[PDB]
Amino acid sequence: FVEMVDNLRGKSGQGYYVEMTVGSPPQTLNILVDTGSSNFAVGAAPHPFLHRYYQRQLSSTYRDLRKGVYVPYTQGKWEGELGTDLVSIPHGPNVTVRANIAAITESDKFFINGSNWEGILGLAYAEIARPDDSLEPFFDSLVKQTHVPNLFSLQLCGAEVLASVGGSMIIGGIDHSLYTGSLWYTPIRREWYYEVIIVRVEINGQDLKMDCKEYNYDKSIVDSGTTNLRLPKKVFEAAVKSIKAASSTEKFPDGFWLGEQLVCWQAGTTPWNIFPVISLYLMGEVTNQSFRITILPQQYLRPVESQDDCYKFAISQSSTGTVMGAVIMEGFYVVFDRARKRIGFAVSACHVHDEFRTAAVEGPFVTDCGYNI
Ligand SMILES: NC1=N[C@@]2(c3cccc(-c4cncnc4)c3)CCOC[C@H]2O1
Repeated sequence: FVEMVDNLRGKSGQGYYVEMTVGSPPQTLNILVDTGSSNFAVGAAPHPFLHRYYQRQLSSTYRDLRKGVYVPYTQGKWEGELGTDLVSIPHGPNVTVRANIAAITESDKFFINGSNWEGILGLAYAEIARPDDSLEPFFDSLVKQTHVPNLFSLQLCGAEVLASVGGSMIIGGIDHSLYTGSLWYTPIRREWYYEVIIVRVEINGQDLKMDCKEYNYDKSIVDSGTTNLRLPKKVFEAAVKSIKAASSTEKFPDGFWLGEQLVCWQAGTTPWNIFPVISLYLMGEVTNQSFRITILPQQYLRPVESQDDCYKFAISQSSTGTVMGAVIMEGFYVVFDRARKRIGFAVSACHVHDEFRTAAVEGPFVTDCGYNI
């Protein structure tokens, strides 16, 4: 898997992208790696924030599906025209796929200024594809058309201009050089999003003591296309209360806790130790078991932007369930084992750790929590 190592790049807070080619001759595009959606969609017309876009008429292998697609999100939306074309990942498997492509012709608040990506690779399941589940997602096509095993893994690494980030998307396998210690698996509850179950949450060793249905109200997902850890209202408020208490030695503005305002310290003086660790316990493959992933402030305080180190609080409130976003995934090696309907976590080769604490994956812990039906 050596050629796939460090095949991801991005700007802090703006997603991780992989280089892809579309069409014949190949058109090079940077594509957001998104485990939270299921469409492959690319800019296909000029936009103020696009360096370049997919030009269908320049591809000898383009086929029009003669069907429109409209995709609204909570914030932002796009519309496009469906077709198929040949797609490759130059620093991926040595294969070429005929994939569905939504050619984006109009959009609002979708593309991001400076993100350096021109489209989105939805790696989740057909159930949440638009216009409906008959539009085969990219990974499904990849597996069907080639002999690539039905599994991929993500090693997202943490970090004027926004800090550059890097990582690896290993398609078709597990690269043992990218993690240390044991890989722990949590079941994929249903194949739509990458839905999982959280059974317990601790802040600095202290149980939040909530009925575990609260942690998965109305779902919990693993989402590389969301920056933050997003928590349901009740869980969010309890989490913030606890983090405040642990770091009470210092006082921060309200807008900070709201994930809006920055907090800055003299370069290199960031008081990491006043911020507590967060442990999320994920359901194990065995019914009464769980394992925990422990995240550090170095993950949930996200760097932004001279001689000041500034951060945003990368935990925020959700009304659509828990989202384990990029700041959670960072420093873990995360295996999306579609074949065995499970997601693996291990401590990443690029995990964060200071003198006293480290990101960890530990189990088992032994003791219903699923919410949506
Ligand atoms: N997962 C996900 N993908 C979505 C999305 C769309 C556009 C940009 C980004 C993004 C921005 N900034 C950092 N990362 C990603 C994420 C679309 C599907 O659901 C809503 C969003 O959440």
